[PDB]
Amino acid sequence: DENIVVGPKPFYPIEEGSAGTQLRKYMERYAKLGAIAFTNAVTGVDYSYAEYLEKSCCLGKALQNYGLVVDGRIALCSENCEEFFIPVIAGLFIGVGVAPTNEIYTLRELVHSLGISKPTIVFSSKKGLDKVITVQKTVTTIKTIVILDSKVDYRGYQCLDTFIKRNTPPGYQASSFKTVEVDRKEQVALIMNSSGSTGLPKGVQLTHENIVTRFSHARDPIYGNQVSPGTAVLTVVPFHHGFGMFTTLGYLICGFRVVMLTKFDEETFLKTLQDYKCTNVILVPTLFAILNKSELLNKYDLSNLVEIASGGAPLSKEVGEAVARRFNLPGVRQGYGLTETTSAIIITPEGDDKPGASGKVVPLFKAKVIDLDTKKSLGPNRRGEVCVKGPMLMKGYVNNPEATKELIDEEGWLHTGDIGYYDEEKHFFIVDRLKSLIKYKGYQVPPAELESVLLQHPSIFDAGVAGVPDPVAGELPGAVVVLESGKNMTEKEVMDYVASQVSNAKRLRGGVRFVDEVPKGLTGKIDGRAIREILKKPV
Ligand SMILES: Nc1ncnc2c1ncn2[C@@H]1O[C@H](COS(=O)(=O)NC(=O)c2csc(-c3nc4ccc(O)cc4s3)n2)[C@@H](O)[C@H]1O
Ligand SMILES: [Cl-]
Ligand SMILES: [Cl-]
Repeated sequence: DENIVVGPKPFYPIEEGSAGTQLRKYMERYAKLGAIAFTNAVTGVDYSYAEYLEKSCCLGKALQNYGLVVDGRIALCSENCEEFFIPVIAGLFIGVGVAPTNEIYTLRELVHSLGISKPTIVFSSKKGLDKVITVQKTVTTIKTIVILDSKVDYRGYQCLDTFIKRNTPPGYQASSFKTVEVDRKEQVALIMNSSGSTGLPKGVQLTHENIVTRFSHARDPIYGNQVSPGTAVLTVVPFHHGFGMFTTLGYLICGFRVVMLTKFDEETFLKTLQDYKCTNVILVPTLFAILNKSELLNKYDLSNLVEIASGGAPLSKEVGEAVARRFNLPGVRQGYGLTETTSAIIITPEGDDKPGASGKVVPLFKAKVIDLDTKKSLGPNRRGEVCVKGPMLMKGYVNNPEATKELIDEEGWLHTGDIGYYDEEKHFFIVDRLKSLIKYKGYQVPPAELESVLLQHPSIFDAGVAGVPDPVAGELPGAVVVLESGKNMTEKEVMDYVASQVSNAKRLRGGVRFVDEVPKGLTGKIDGRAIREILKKPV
């Protein structure tokens, strides 16, 4: 079938050994070099590769001495912090599955998530502690809570350093520690949760084979970023999420300095770029609003920045192109993936640009676009559902065979739930989620296309679009808008503006509501249910 798009061979073949063995190999190289692995942009704290590797090895041994066996389970519950990956790496080193979660989860989300992954130990931030203690009242199999981001015991709980000290031989040498080999294709490495689900979180099981495949992409000269001392990546992406997890682990394989930024004001962003001589940025497109508006760019030395990359949510072509222009870059690089595909499976290839494109199929993957009704494959420039297949496909959801069957079909193709198309040169364009399409009469209007128009308005800081129920037409497109500081637009002004830029079908017949924050999930996808609720309330 000539409609199937097949990714090329990777420059670097997948290496032997577990994901833990590969991380240990590379981290030890950069440790001996003397390089910095993690930096907190706001506090300036650094962890060298040597320190990060040593603590990860020591924690691995500590978890074994505690009594965890291969295929056991631990979890994190933490906002981004520079210590986040110590339990992740330790788990990978010893064959103990790791379930990352974020402090920002609601209690309903967290109790469900940890109830599925069933961690023996939870590594909690100070901020997340109360939620973890609450969850433990329901998920009574959580034996121990360890404080991740404290150098001292806290509220009666051992901190990470204490847990390590109490569970290792005095004078234990990390250099003696051995990574544990596993059955790579079968052994669960991570249990992940997607953002923006309409239901409660499912546990996505990712294997070592999934992760070592990612490691080839991450360092690829075309589909990743190359090893080069002094590379510093400013990252704003949630670490617990696949987007933050697999970019960050990839950057460690690459030897980069991971410059973790948790404050998103323009001044801190730009100061961070300058002060740490950042070469790369990785973000969710929500951050572009600040960059296109900033009047401060030439106050900072931004000469080191050579790449801005976006993922997780639709990026307006025009917004991205304006930001690339401001930073004098050729374009914004992009990746597209799902938690269930480990990482990005469509990435903009270096040297193979196309305006508006999401990118091309990554090495070792295949992709097709199917007709929404017949499920048959489509040629170029035909919209339908993107389907993918390749060695980063998850093992399956935890204890949910029905959901697995719905996602990955009888021919092994993962149905992404996204609308897209590919052009004659095989560049893929991801439009929006199928579930988000607004059924106005016989049209299927993608909110992202209307959101793009709204974001392009200089008085509109943010926007989200969803469908208002309508007896005659089914659904009407409506918008929730956040105005820029000091600016006003009426509902009519917004509607008339949009009407001047779009087809008749795409008019905001469902109206406009003004809010302080557009409801979105943790990686920037619009919360359609929440938007519909706002639009339903009378002004
Ligand atoms: N680039 C994109 N454009 C438009 N939509 C995008 C998108 N990426 C994710 N999405 C949306 O998120 C949904 C998946 O949500 S999710 O489960 O929470 N998972 C994700 O969003 C997810 C998991 S891994 C990942 C990426 N890894 C990367 C590595 C490098 C890079 O430069 C960019 C990326 S994005 N994203 C998709 O189905 C799609 O709707
Ligand atoms: Cl989201
Ligand atoms: Cl979310």
